Amino acid sequence: NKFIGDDMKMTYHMDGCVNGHYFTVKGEGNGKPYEGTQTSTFKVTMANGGPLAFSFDILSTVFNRCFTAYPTSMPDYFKQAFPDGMSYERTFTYEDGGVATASWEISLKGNCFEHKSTFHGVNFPADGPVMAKKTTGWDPSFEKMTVCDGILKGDVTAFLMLQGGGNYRCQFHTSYKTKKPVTMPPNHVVEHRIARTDLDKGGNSVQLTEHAVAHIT
Amino acid sequence: NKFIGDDMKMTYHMDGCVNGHYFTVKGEGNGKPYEGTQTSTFKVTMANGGPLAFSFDILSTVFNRCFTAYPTSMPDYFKQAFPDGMSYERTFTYEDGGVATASWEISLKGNCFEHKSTFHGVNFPADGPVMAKKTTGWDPSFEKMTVCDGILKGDVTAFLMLQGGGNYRCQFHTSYKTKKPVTMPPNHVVEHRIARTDLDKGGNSVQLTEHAVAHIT
Amino acid sequence: NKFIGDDMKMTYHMDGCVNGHYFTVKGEGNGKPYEGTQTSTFKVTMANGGPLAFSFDILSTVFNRCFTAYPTSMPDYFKQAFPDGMSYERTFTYEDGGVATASWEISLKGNCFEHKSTFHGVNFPADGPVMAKKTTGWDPSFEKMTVCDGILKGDVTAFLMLQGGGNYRCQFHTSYKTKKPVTMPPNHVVEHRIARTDLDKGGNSVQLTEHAVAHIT
Amino acid sequence: NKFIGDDMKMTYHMDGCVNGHYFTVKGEGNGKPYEGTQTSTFKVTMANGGPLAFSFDILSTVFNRCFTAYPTSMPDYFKQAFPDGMSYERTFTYEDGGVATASWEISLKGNCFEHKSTFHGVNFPADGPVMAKKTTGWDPSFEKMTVCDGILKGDVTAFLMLQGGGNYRCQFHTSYKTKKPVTMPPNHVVEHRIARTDLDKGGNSVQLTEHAVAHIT
Repeated sequence: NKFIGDDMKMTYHMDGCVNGHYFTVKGEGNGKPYEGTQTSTFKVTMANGGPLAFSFDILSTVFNRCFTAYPTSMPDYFKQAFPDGMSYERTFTYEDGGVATASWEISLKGNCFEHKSTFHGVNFPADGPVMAKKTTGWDPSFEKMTVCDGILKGDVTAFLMLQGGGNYRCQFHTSYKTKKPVTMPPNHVVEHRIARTDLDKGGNSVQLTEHAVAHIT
Repeated sequence: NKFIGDDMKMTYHMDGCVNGHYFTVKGEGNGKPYEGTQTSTFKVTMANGGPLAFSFDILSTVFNRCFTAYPTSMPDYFKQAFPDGMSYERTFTYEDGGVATASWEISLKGNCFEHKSTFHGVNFPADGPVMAKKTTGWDPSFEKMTVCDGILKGDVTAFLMLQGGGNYRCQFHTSYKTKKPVTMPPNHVVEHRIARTDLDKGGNSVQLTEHAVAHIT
Repeated sequence: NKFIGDDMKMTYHMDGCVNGHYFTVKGEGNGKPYEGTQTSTFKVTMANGGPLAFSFDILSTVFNRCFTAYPTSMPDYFKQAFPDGMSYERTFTYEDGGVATASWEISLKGNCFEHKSTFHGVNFPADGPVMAKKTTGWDPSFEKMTVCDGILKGDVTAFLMLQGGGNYRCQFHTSYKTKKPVTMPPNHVVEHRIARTDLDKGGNSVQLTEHAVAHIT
Repeated sequence: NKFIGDDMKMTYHMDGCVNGHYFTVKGEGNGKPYEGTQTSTFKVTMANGGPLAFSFDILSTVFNRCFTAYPTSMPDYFKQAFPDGMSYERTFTYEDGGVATASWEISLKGNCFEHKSTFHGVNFPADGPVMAKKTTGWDPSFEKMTVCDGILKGDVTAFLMLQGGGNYRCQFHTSYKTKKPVTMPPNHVVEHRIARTDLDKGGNSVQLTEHAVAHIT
């Protein structure tokens, strides 16, 4: 895909609401699509000012499968989708009753990916790890990719690691949709590593890095 | 509660996104809080103009427990919450993988309830009853109300009725939060009846009526 | 149904396994089918002798919808099923990860119902309310009955009450199957009250009483 | 572990019930614990004689993590558990409402593993892929292993492949328990490949082969 280059840039805008707390997020990043790597910086602004009111890890995976190392031969559902574009829809089902839904659209112009997202979380326990900001990051995961009714689906039982060492389970279910039809891949898996680093005391300024590789299974 | 009168008015504003379709909804209604009844009219405006793109029934229950007939003696968690206000958070888990989260805030001034909500739905099958607008309304339900960690929770296995007569299951889980502490009720049940009537071909203009009664169990 | 009389007797046999603990249960009871009431006594024998190793409340609802007061006119799916017989299948999804599946068969001879069941529970936390025997009984419930693919289904979000006053959620999903076709009822609800009383220190000897009424909704 | 040799034998006995159909299974196999491979042959006998009444794939994963290639250094939770023994508990949550629970115990004598299991399935749609025997086998999976409350847990979103090419989702949740404490492993993943081959028309005689490797993640 001549449209996707070796080095790309990214810009992000998110509108969200978590447990009734409204916020917006702005971000910028750079990545190497073929290498499967990317790093970006974000700034969260709570509607009522103030420090980030919940764990940023619930938002991290919302902030682009084009950044996945695929074997050259294998149909790359994500890279093939550009320049037309793609949309994503993800359900996050947490083990303690919190649930979040997120949907986003990605467009491309030149070397720049514009990512516009909406995030909504509800029912997180007021003293749980999300609202109390007790998480440290996601454990490395293996997301199963399958085709269903013409679109690619991703499923993974993810684990958010906690400050003292324990874990908190979250089932992810995602629909990856292309604007135009592309050659479909066979079922496969995407291995991920994502790291979150707070840049300020409040957690409002944060950096994220993801490494992802696709494996023929 | 002198603040809640025999006849009240309502005004609504919703910002939402379903399967990537953005929309806003405006509405107005009237109700009898002590009788447990209310009727309102809504207008949905799709971001891209055009007929309503999905079943309005997924939004109906988002558009106020003050409209519940409670036995005079029983603590009325909802009526007691005013004038301070209340917030609601609901998870809708559909049997076909669609999930929606909704959160809203209700405030009161005089005889007027202002209801401001956010709705987000994802993963609904493109040919399922929601996206294909094949539903007719919710079957009468019995929502169990229980207290958990200081707030009232509502749980119900709801069924959306379909055009040909079949049913489509949806589990509802809701947190009912008050701005200030109120006397808590014992576990109980709220029986509901809700009717949706389209006023235009597109389904963009719709009327809703709900009847609800609380039963000591 | 001349086959179902005003006063009936019951006999029970259960083979089960919970968290690897094998056990069998024997029981006897009496009830008034038209009144919707019944009381029975059980004896649990653990494969390894010893006191009952888990909360009997997980088994209680397994130990007959013929004991439901139905309005004379309404199709009684359960009473109509005899003398041919019925089979039941129930999934219990607990909020802490424990899950139990149960299936049973009921036959009738004269005034006697023979109930033969199988129960299997797994993944209950070793220190949770089930394994630590911290429950007191089920809160009164409203089970929604719907027809799906030719059989009657029952759905309810049940709550097991705990020793200190809290609650523990369990979603029940049941298929009610008849040996021969019967006239189907419209969707409705069955209201229940079930009480468990230990007769010995170990909880191995226990009495259960259920009251159930069907409501046209 | 001197107790686990390069070549081992296996014998199996299962008592089960699926949608009210009782059956028993007997089996024998051979495997290479360190290589992560094993092959066994089974014979299912339905209580009422007759061909196997449901997809054998729901039982396959019930029929031993000692057969996993682990890097020599990494704590092998499963091999360390012998000679004392281990017990397993697994919840299978199918996307169409069917649910199965299974629990089993494995003991060792000499080169022989004895595996005794109980299987119970309910609520599978009468015309679904399980009851209609429309499955072909499990897609290759990546099971996440995490430690929780002192025992190892396995989680995976598995997919059962169907005769025409489609897929059927099943979430697996398993507790792996040792009879005595062992050194715990860090969170990791087990990659699996399992193949089922019918040896008779009815599917009552079947062979299974599994290859599994643990990856440090």
